[PDB]
Amino acid sequence: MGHHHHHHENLYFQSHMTDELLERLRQLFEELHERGTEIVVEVHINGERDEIRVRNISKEELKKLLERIREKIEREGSSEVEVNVHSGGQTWTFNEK
Repeated sequence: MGHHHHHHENLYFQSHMTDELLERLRQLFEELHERGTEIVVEVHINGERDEIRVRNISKEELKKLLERIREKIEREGSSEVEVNVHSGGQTWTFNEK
């Protein structure tokens, strides 16, 4: 009968235009990737929030986290923005001053 194992496709590029503060977020994602724990990427803008629980992921997975954050700052573009990274209880809030 058989079964084809998980396929791997290559995202050749990243969002390098907005990706400035986003790469700064990937520094923390790739840093925490050493343990690869429950990394919860939480994005509060105005009155909408977006919570992403990623537990034991790859470097190609976590690039999507900031690549989702770009979409939030595109649609809103508001000063009321909070990116909030959790990892085993440890919290960091990046706000546009």
